[PDB]
Amino acid sequence: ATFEIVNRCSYTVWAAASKGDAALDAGGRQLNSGESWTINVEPGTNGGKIWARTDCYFDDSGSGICKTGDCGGLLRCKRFGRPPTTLAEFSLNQYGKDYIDISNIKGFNVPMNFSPTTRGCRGVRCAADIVGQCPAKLKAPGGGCNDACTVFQTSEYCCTTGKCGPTEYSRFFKRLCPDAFSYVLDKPTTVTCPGSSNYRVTFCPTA
Repeated sequence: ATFEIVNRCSYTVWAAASKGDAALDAGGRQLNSGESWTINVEPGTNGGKIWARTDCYFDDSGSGICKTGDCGGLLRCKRFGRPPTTLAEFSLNQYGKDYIDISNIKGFNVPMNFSPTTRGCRGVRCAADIVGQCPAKLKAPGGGCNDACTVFQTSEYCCTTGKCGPTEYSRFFKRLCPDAFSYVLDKPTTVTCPGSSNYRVTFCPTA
């Protein structure tokens, strides 16, 4: 499947694409404001994620650091990034279907729209000003708004026992972005699409 990744933000982001144990396509690249980056993702890919990283510095060997979403210091991500990271999540060709969502379970850094460019399903969006509204205890100095699990490391916020409820903190993400996962056991906002659909991820889809 084909994903076009478009930076509509006024600032540069460093896109990243990974399935956790391996890069998807090149795994990462710089996107200046307006740039689009087309990647191919193998059919049957399970647990793929795309995210933006902000304020990165990389040397000529692709090694460095980002203030949000850093994946162990690499331009080309093999692993998932450090929170806070708004996440586009997908599992492809799973019994004839594609499954897509946006998640705030690992916090939020950049607003995002995740839409099919082919027929037969709707997209999802989390485009509210979560960083500006972020509760004081969840603010990340680097920028971004952390999830409560990352900050506090409790069983309730992390849903370690497989039973947990919504919290003051998850309700904040949910009030601003009803279409994104706000905690591990949130009512699913997954969208089912035809197997082998193609997609566009747009950073800062509004402004």
